[PDB]
Amino acid sequence: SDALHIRFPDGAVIEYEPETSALTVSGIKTASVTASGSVTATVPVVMVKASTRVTLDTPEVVCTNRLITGTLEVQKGGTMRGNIEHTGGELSSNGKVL
Amino acid sequence: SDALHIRFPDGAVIEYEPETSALTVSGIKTASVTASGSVTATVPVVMVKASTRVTLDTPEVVCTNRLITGTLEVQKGGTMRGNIEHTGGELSSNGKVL
Amino acid sequence: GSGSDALHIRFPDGAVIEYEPETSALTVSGIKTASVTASGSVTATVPVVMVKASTRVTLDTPEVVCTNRLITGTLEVQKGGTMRGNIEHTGGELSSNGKVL
Ligand SMILES: CCCCCCCCCCCCCCCCCCCC(=O)O[C@H](COC(=O)CCCCCCCCCCCCCC)COP(=O)(O)OCCN
Repeated sequence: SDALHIRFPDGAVIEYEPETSALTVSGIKTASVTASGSVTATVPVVMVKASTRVTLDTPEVVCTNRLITGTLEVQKGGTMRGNIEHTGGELSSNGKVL
Repeated sequence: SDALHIRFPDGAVIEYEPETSALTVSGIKTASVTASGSVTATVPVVMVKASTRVTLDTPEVVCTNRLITGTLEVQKGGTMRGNIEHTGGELSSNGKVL
Repeated sequence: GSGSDALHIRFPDGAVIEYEPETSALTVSGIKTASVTASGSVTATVPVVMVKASTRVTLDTPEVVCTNRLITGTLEVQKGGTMRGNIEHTGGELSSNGKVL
């Protein structure tokens, strides 16, 4: 083919717009992608806007460079290498400030 | 169009069901999206079930609120701001339990 | 048989949306933006997920949950947190409010 605009009876749309080179899927309830090898996205900016939660259910999540978070909870321990600088509050272990 | 059930000769299927508003992609080995600008997903729940690994290969991963993990490995240092509460084990640095 | 359908769309901007049954590869290329908007959930189930983003990946959500291990190059925690279990620091200095501990 050379065009893609599908509008479904529930109001969902799957479309590709060449004028702005924009692929859109909208108005759906669920999507599920099952693959036996890999799923890859290669693009400068990825935005995941999830009003409930993003779950990465995997043995390993790897962030290759920087990871920034508002708050952190580590449930079962870990390791830190390099310089770790804490500021702007109290660092405590088993109820004892350091 | 207004319907979608594509059944490929390798057993893969791409389909949309408007009564449940469900988009399904199944039976594939790999998927990839390559874009020059951005990829966005807007949905309350994002679920990634990756039996080997999820890699976020990027200068920066930003979690805008809370991040929860089982275990943590920081390879090249970092900064922590605010109150940091350690409990339920030993916090050690360069071999010494604080 | 398993099916006889095909998917190969080449658009005037050079984008391609196709499925290649020879390698079972679904490919979208040559686009500028993609967006998926859903009211319930999106699931991907696959051994390997690779997100190769030369600027940034933002997870704009109340909570990101990594069910097992999280590995990062550097870490920046902006507004506090909790760490449970054994935490081992090596290979540098852990400093709090200016004091090397
Ligand atoms: C935490 C972040 C990391 C994990 C989550 C993000 C992962 C990012 C990478 C995802 C890669 C999977 C998606 C591959 C491309 C799918 C879309 C191309 C296929 C396509 O448009 O086919 C049309 C039907 O719609 C379709 O086939 C629509 C299928 C859409 C599948 C994707 C559903 C959402 C899954 C989550 C990933 C989405 C990321 C954003 C793209 C064909 O139409 P036709 O044959 O009738 O045309 C003929 C004329 N009419």
